[PDB]
Amino acid sequence: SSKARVYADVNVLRPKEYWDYEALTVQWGEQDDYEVVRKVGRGKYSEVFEGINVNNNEKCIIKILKPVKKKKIKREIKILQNLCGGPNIVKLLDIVRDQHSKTPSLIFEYVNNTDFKVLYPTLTDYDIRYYIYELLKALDYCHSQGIMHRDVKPHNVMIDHELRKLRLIDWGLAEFYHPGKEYNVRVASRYFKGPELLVDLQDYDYSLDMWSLGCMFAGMIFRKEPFFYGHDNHDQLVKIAKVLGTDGLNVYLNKYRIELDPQLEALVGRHSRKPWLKFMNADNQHLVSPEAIDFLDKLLRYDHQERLTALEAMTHPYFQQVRAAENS
Ligand SMILES: O=c1[nH]c(CN2CC[C@H](O)C2)nc2c1oc1ccc(Br)cc12
Repeated sequence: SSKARVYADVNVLRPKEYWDYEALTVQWGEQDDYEVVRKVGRGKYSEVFEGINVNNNEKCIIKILKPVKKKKIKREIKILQNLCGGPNIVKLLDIVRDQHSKTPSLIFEYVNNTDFKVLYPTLTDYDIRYYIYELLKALDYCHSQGIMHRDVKPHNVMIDHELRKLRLIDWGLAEFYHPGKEYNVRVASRYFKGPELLVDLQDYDYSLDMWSLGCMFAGMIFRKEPFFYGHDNHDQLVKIAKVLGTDGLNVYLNKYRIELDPQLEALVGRHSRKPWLKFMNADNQHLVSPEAIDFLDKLLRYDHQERLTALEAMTHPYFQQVRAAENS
């Protein structure tokens, strides 16, 4: 069946301890060491606060989890511990719990984030090259360490724009990649779901995060967020098919021997491919170079095996000034 084209044996070669997250025994820290200062975020699975570490008076972020199954939380914890220290991965600093209720908190490094809806309009052409390159560092790293993030989107990319610092967060949906394993397709967030999730191809791989990144990147260069704006999962595939065209979708489905639900097939219809330049207009013109569009094109492919890997993406000429700058 389908397999990743890179990093496919990472968890085969590492000790079982690295990936066997249910075997983790969590070493709980002192709940009292971290005080909540104010709320900064939330989602279906947590409430997030800026905090202080009372030992050293340093800022931190406190993610207070909503009731969660042991298996699920050990997965997030072990993935964070495995990736701690890697480029642009949020650092997990401690893990603590309330004694009475046993409510767990993950403690992270602090970032002064500006939400994307307010930050991304202010980014220059070069700023988008720079921040996407920094995000790619994180994704090549996690994929190289045998992990798929499975929820890449702007809400999970913290940026302190004054310091030009980026951290990829919220590993709640991340998993370890094992060849031929069939994963749950109910991952990512709708506007960023790959076609493989939307047609029920379960033997997907790191390439799923490259689709999500392409969706984010198309929203930034075209100033059209979200770029594929579906209402439900079926409509999400329709929004894609109206852009990339149904010919390529049919080639993909035939390659992997997938049949669409008859309902879905009828909704998707038949559509011509819409060239990327048709998305160009006066709000976005300052961002839409031929290098940007080439790079985007090589991420947004139906066939997950055709997409650029994160390592290839980093070497695309679109980023050549960011690389030159970073050589020093
Ligand atoms: O692991 C997290 N999760 C969330 C909450 N989620 C759900 C909303 C968004 O998708 C993200 N925030 C943070 C998480 O880690 C953080 C580290 C620093 C900062 Br600043 C914020 C966070």
